[PDB]
Amino acid sequence: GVIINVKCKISRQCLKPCKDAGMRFGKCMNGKCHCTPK
Repeated sequence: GVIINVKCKISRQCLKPCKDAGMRFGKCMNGKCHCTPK
């Protein structure tokens, strides 16, 4: 999946730009934003 090395203080901060790009999921994991494609 498309994992971004952005500090996920919260999953919503990752998912917002991810689902807008084409990531149906966006979960904060180990410090990275795990954005699974739409």
